[PDB]
Order: sequence, then structure tokens, then C-alpha cells
Amino acid sequence: NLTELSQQLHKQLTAIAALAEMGEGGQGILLDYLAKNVPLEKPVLAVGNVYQTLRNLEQETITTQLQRNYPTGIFPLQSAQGIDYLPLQEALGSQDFETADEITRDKLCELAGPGASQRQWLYFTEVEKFPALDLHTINALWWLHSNGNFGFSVQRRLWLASGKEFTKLWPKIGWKSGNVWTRWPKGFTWDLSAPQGHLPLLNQLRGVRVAESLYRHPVWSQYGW
Repeated sequence: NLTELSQQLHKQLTAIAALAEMGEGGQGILLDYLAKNVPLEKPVLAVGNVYQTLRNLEQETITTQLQRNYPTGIFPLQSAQGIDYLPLQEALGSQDFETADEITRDKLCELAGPGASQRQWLYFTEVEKFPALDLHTINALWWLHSNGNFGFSVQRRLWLASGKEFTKLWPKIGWKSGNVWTRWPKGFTWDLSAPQGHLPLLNQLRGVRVAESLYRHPVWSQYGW
């Protein structure tokens, strides 16, 4: 039974869900799966789902073991500018998407430099000059810890599937409901019941220029997003 479920890891989510509900046996299988695939070299959703499913059990022994074996998560926290992405990983690992959103916004300004860090918002030109590596790390964390539901890559593909029309994009990802913009922060859905691409948020107070620059950034094609 359990070995059959083990082979389903390589549809994958159903097996993962089943294993986690099967006591020490199934969880032992999940834990062993991480040991054979962590650290990731490329983002693999199954690995993210295994880690997050185990985290979601909220059992002390599992959580402690995960924190001990994988203190920085399952994905290398790489930065072309030496930025620390652990607080982001920790927020996503705790499924605190609201905090993760806040951190991501702060990290993008930090990535852009002292100018954006001071004014606390971005210019589209700064977005164009973002290093691909940092965007990859940030997006991977969102993607891996949300069953592929969240991430700029997710928003970008929906945008492409909308003929690059932002007015069609907003209702799909829940940032607009007809003629009314979703109100920050209470109007947004900070959990996995949110629509595909709902997070991270990109404030439209200053237009779509930042968003478009981000979606058109070479990182997505370069890293196979």
C-alpha cells in the first residue's frame, strides 16, 4: 500500500495527501522523500508540496525535524546582491501569506537599491534592471509554498493567457471585481482559497508600468517559468 503511494511521488499531490494522513509510516515516507531531493537545484512542485504538507500537520516532532534538517527551507536562498530571503521563506513556511507579501514588497525595494528603499516604491526601469537570480528565488518560494497557486510567474502566464490585457487580468486574479478595485489590505484573500495568481500583490496606485516590466523580465524564460 504505502510503497505504491511512494512510487506515485514521481496526481502527486493526492499521494502526498494520503501519505500524510497515514501516521508515522506515511510521514516517514514523506520525510525520506525530502532527504532524497533537498536541496532543490530546480523548483519541483512535488517537493514543495511534501514539505508544506508536513509543516501543515503542525506536529512538534515533524516541525522540529524539518527545521533541523532544512533550516533555510528546501530551496537555495540565492541573491545576486547578498539579500537575506530567510524571513520570506519562514513566512511562507508558516503559510502567513500576508506577512510574506509585505516582506516581498520590502525585498523588491531593497533589491532595487537605496533610492527605492528610501521612497518605498519602484520605478519600472529599476524593475527592468533587477537581477534574474533574485526574482527566481523569490518566485520559487511563493510557488513552492502555495502548490503553484501564487507567484509572479503565475500572474505572468495568466496575463499571457489574457492577450496581455491587464483589464482582463485583474478579475482573474481577484484584484478587481467588476468596476471596483479590491481594497488593501482587508479586501484581499490571504490563504490558498484565493484565486490563482492572487499573490504577491502589485499596487496599482502608480499604474501598470512596474507590473508589465516585471512580467516582461527575462528571468521567466531564462529559468523556464
